[PDB]
Amino acid sequence: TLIECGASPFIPGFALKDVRLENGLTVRVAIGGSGSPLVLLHGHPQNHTTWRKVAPTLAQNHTVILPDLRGYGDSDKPTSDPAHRTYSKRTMAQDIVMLMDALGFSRFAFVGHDRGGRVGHRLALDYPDRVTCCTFIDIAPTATMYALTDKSFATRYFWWFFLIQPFPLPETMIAHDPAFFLRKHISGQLKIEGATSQEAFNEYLRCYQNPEMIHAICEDYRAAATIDLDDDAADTSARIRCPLQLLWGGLGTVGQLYNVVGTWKEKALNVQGEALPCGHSPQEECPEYFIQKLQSFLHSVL
Amino acid sequence: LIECGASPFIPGFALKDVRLENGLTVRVAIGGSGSPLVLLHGHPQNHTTWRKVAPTLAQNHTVILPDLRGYGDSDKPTSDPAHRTYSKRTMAQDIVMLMDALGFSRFAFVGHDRGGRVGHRLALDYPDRVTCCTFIDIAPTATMYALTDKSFATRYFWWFFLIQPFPLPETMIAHDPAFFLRKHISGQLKIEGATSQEAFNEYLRCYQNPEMIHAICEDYRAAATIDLDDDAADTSARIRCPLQLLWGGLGTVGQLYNVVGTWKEKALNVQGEALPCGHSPQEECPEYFIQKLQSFLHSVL
Ligand SMILES: [Ca+2]
Ligand SMILES: [Ca+2]
Ligand SMILES: [Ca+2]
Ligand SMILES: [Cl-]
Repeated sequence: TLIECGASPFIPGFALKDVRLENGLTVRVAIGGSGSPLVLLHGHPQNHTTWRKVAPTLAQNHTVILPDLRGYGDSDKPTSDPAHRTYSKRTMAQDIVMLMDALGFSRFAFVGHDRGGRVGHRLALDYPDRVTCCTFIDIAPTATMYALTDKSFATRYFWWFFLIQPFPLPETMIAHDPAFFLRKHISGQLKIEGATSQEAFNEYLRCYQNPEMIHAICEDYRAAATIDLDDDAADTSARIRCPLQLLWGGLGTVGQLYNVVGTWKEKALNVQGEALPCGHSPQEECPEYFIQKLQSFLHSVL
Repeated sequence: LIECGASPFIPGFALKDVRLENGLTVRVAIGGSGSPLVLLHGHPQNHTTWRKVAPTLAQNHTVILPDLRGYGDSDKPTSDPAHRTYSKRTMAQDIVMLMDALGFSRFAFVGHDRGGRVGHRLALDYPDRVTCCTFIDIAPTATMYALTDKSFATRYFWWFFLIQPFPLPETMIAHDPAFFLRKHISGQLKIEGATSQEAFNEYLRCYQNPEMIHAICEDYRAAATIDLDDDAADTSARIRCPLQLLWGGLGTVGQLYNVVGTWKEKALNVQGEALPCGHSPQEECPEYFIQKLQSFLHSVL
């Protein structure tokens, strides 16, 4: 089913909808434009408004679909399970093809940022015929990150060891001052004169202040250290079939620590990538440069 | 020395503030008679962690229980940007200075947690002053950071949280000091109830001071930075005095390393065993801790 929730107050030309999937979950989505389907999927601690600066341009040549991850934004936030399956990337990925089935699309182009990229990686493996191409933003594979855990990794990515502690520790810490934690996750990501306005920060905060999101976020991270790694090892011999593009911040953390394109070679057939003049979020920090790079890739995929 | 009255938790012991040569003042509990035996606590306790074993040990020794700088009721001086102020070299200097001021020469040493990391540096910087060492539930700092892997960073996540740049961890702990103390103590102990509510209350009295929370962080930052430099600068050196390792079979350090093995690479004369407890045998299984320490001190002294 589709319920219409008015126009997007943040992204001109896009309509907000609540879509009920066959797995009984309801997701919040913003849709705009016309043409071949393009899904842009946000990460943590954002929601789909992270695409507000690029989405309208992209909508000129595509039907742009901006979902809120389960547990995030305004999508449902189901209570979880002890193995964290409910927030595994496999379940998240399944949410994405079921949404597409519900909007009537068959094959689609996919772009994913932060958590959204991890969902995408699993999406491209579980449903290789559905995805025409992939663009993963500012991430190296989940299994690779944890496998290379060293003093330096654990220091620079300390949340990857804090957000995974057993319930309710991280949930309790964050709840002490949600805005403070959000600032760390956002001002650490940018650090280049105001890529996130007070209005956009308030919108992300509005969502982040819901303890149900706080918990989903921790379950997502817990899954990434457990069930997601089980799933990723079970089919480690498999490779992403569609063309893959990596876009990452030359001044972000992952770009300063690893050869980004190099981390995706064993995981995919045809790969390519480049560093952008920003930190963690090129769609917010250097939108115009981001669009150009995404357009070239999308239009090159036959 | 300035008398502060009888200890309210350790029968027969007196509390004192002692002013060292480096201008610092440390709180110390002293009881007993005989040769000096230093027992140095770690994080997030104070010298009261030794309340269960100290009076028994006081029968044959003059037992000295300092609060590390930055902890308990000792001074908590302003730190420096390199973290040298809370480095294990400096902390060790406080100890030898404390002994000079109490008039003692050579002494026996025991260190738990941060206290044992201090003793490591102590035996290396002042080999003549130490008759013997016992380190409790610790593998050397350099070995721990070097073997950093997923389960380690997960099990000992605070080694990556307390070292985040100022003022992040401090701000987070300040939101609810008692909550974060409780999680530490719960994660340390395996023998449930080894830290009574009264004992916990005494640790909380000190931990809720923001000056203590900052110093704790500085201490961990030292261990991730300047401490490792010192350890590399004399990597060929080895502890000469007899070394004993007592750790908890049921805890993290016990399950991740060959404890005795990690120390053989740092010392000439090494022994030790796992006790049926978590991180703090002096509180979780006092009788077996006393028995084990006494045989070592007797076989050596
Ligand atoms: Ca593989
Ligand atoms: Ca005390
Ligand atoms: Ca416990
Ligand atoms: Cl991520």
